Amino acid sequence: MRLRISEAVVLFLLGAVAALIGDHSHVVTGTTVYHTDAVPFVWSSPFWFPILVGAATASLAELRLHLPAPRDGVTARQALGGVAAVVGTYVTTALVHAFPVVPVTALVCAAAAITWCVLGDGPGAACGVVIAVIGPAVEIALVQLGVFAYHPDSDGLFGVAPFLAPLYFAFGVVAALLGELAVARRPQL
Amino acid sequence: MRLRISEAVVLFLLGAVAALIGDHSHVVTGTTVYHTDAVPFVWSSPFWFPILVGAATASLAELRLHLPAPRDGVTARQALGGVAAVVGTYVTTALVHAFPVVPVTALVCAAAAITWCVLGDGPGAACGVVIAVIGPAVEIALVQLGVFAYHPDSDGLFGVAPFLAPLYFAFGVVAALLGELAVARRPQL
Amino acid sequence: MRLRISEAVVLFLLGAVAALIGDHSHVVTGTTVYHTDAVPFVWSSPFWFPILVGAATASLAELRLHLPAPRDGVTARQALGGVAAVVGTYVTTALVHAFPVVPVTALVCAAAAITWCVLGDGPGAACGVVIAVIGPAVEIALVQLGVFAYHPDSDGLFGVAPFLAPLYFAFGVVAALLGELAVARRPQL
Ligand SMILES: CCCCCCCCCCCCCC(=O)O[C@@H](CO)COC(=O)CCCCCCCCCCCCBr
Ligand SMILES: CCCCCCCCCCCCCC(=O)O[C@@H](CO)COC(=O)CCCCCCCCCCCCBr
Ligand SMILES: CCCCCCCCCCCCCC(=O)O[C@@H](CO)COC(=O)CCCCCCCCCCCCBr
Ligand SMILES: CCCCCCCCO[C@@H]1O[C@H](CO)[C@@H](O)[C@H](O)[C@H]1O
Ligand SMILES: CCCCCCCCO[C@@H]1O[C@H](CO)[C@@H](O)[C@H](O)[C@H]1O
Ligand SMILES: CCCCCCCCO[C@@H]1O[C@H](CO)[C@@H](O)[C@H](O)[C@H]1O
Ligand SMILES: CCCCCCCCCC
Ligand SMILES: CCCCCCCCCC
Ligand SMILES: CCCCCCCCCC
Ligand SMILES: CCCCCCCCCC
Ligand SMILES: CCCCCCCCCC
Ligand SMILES: CCCCCCCCCC
Ligand SMILES: CCCCCCCCCC
Ligand SMILES: CCCCCCCCCC
Ligand SMILES: CCCCCCCCCC
Ligand SMILES: CCCCCCCCCC
Ligand SMILES: CCCCCCCCCC
Ligand SMILES: CCCCCCCCCC
Ligand SMILES: CCCCCCCCCC
Ligand SMILES: CCCCCCCCCC
Ligand SMILES: CCCCCCCCCC
Repeated sequence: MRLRISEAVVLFLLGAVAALIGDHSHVVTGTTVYHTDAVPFVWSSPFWFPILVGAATASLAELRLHLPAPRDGVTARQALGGVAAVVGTYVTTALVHAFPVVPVTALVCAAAAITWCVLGDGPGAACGVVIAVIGPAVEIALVQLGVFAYHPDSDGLFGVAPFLAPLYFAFGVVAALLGELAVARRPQL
Repeated sequence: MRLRISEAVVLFLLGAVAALIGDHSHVVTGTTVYHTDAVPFVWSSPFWFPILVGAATASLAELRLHLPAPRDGVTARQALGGVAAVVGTYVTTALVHAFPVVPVTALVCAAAAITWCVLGDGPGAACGVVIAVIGPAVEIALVQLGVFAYHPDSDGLFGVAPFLAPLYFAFGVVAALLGELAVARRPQL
Repeated sequence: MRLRISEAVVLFLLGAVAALIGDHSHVVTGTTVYHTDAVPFVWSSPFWFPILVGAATASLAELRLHLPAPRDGVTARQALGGVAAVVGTYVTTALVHAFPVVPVTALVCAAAAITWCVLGDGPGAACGVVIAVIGPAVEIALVQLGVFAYHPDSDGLFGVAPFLAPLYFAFGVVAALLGELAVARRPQL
């Protein structure tokens, strides 16, 4: 792998912590409800939820490093900005989930687009597309399995929120950037 | 004209589509209600609404190209970012229209200002001023004519929402940028 | 002092006006209620509130100029952008104050972080930390004294809103930038 172990671990933990904050926001606003109770929870989430997102974070960062021309100019400042953007957008979906689907989804698309405009490149966008498909698909399957459910005003995409698509896209863009940063910030001559 | 026909057509369509999304958001949140019913509607809007905004988009882009020193460094990335900002702000007004007028209007002014800070120049700002006057004036006239109405908590500017002023301003700034892009993206040596 | 008197006065007034807008937003949304009535009010605020914030604005700008390496490239465009960001974030706290504390506080942290990412440096961040401690501490004392109170869904930090911490932080970052601008914009050869 191109990531060092320690790097993948930090990325995993960063993904996990951000996921717990965002998922807690969804639960406490009634954006989503879990139905699973036999599993251990971490905060408001089943233990495997932060593992999945943390794994996805390190995985997408790794993936970027196998795509052409990882950018060596990427900075901690840019990375902090992208994480903030993704977290900000995530918690915003909790706050507006009960509003009509068009302005809500459009708002999140706007945030995702601006995030890419400021920070993303072609391969970054590609990583975003990959998770923008896989993320919602996994959630649809879990909802279909009765593991959790979305609020009725927030379930238009086969039982899950349409905002998940631009939300995951922005996530993929930033995770890619994070992988670029992991290399770029290594000690230099 | 400085725009090519094909360019003006794309700008017109971009304006029209964004307008339909934003106007639908206003209707479905109860920000506005139409009273006209004898005209054909496109989605939630009278057919002439997207024509007006699309026309205004191409027109403002054209106008910029007659103002001093159109910037040749303008990119698709910048343009996508500005459109996202304008659409994001537009749908946000639908979401917050029922809140008190001061924080709502201030929020939209903030978005408009930041949009200009990131993307606009002097002539861009001038295009913004032009539509920030004309836009709301046209709406005031239409409301006065009983064509549509704003929500009572959102009609303080002679029957229309005070947020229309910074919203149109941001629109004018980005449309100007779009005209700069139309020239800048032409095939080069 | 490094600031000229006229500069400190403009900064003071800018701070005062922005504070009045933000504080009015808090009062009118029920984010906060004043209990003091024997003092003259300016708009929705006791007269000393805008004095305190204006004083804090000029003071933090001054403070930055005693910290290492004030940036001479700082522009009016950057400064307008930062003020807009701080005001936008301020009024947003009024709009979302009744929502659950985690997504609300996280949203404001995100705005503060992005603001620093775009505009701040090390000493700027330090100014932010200084007021992110002092601001909320002063408010806690005033609330303890019964001078005003926060909404029950917005008082988790010893009686004041946890969002005050990232809000003041962003304020400190931008005020620092404003002090840099005051020097940088002086007439040049
Ligand atoms: C090969 C590595 C493992 C691959 C696994 C790829 C799939 C990962 C994602 C889909 C999974 C999560 C399914 C899920 O349970 O989420 C649901 C449960 O109800 C949580 O409910 C929700 O409403 C929240 C949707 C989560 C949105 C995730 C966005 C990621 C942002 C956090 C990272 C920020 C750091 Br750049
Ligand atoms: C010479 C070219 C023709 C000039 C025409 C100039 C005037 C254009 C604008 C004012 C017109 C629209 C009047 C109108 O009907 O709007 C109302 C109807 O109730 C729609 O109601 C609303 O609450 C929405 C206000 C519309 C805000 C428009 C912002 C433009 C953003 C979309 C473009 C984004 C791409 Br950069
Ligand atoms: C040495 C110079 C004087 C130092 C004084 C330092 C302390 C300043 C700040 C803490 C003071 C204000 C205490 C206060 O009364 O505020 C309360 C009263 O209830 C107002 O209530 C609220 O809910 C609003 C909290 C105010 C948030 C202030 C953020 C500043 C943004 C405005 C400036 C933007 C320009 Br960069
Ligand atoms: C992208 C966010 C991850 C950044 C932190 C990764 C931590 C592991 O990264 C390690 O950091 C060490 C200390 O700087 C360096 O000496 C190593 O070269 C580097 O591999
Ligand atoms: C600003 C958004 C408009 C961009 C798309 C304009 C489409 C018409 O633009 C045309 O694009 C062609 C294909 O690239 C070029 O060959 C032409 O030079 C150009 O006029
Ligand atoms: C950071 C916001 C403050 C900017 C305005 C400060 C006004 C006082 O600033 C003064 O401006 C004069 C006119 O430009 C200059 O001639 C002086 O050199 C300058 O001190
Ligand atoms: C070059 C400075 C970049 C700052 C990052 C800001 C992130 C914004 C994401 C929406
Ligand atoms: C720029 C905004 C485009 C996204 C709007 C899509 C609406 C989703 C309908 C389900
Ligand atoms: C290569 C250019 C990719 C741009 C994608 C940004 C759009 C995201 C919207 C959800
Ligand atoms: C400031 C260092 C350059 C690295 C670029 C990363 C994001 C830019 C997107 C155009
Ligand atoms: C960009 C979001 C995509 C939304 C698609 C909705 C599909 C609905 C099928 C029932
Ligand atoms: C140089 C990169 C510019 C990115 C555009 C972002 C648009 C933000 C508008 C508020
Ligand atoms: C920077 C914010 C300035 C705009 C606030 C104006 C309030 C409108 C009152 C009708
Ligand atoms: C020439 C400078 C113009 C700056 C204008 C930006 C402010 C818009 C606020 C609604
Ligand atoms: C990156 C290409 C330069 C074009 C500038 C357009 C917006 C900048 C506003 C200062
Ligand atoms: C920036 C928004 C301007 C608002 C003006 C309000 C005028 C009210 C007249 C009845
Ligand atoms: C170099 C152009 C900087 C534009 C300032 C934007 C401010 C955003 C603060 C969140
Ligand atoms: C990036 C977001 C981190 C901030 C969340 C903190 C929550 C506050 C709980 C009182
Ligand atoms: C020296 C780097 C400082 C970065 C601080 C930005 C984080 C603010 C979050 C509330
Ligand atoms: C464009 C002039 C340079 C001044 C920099 C101020 C903010 C930058 C933060 C990295
Ligand atoms: C970043 C915000 C900090 C919040 C701290 C909450 C402390 C609660 C003590 C009762």
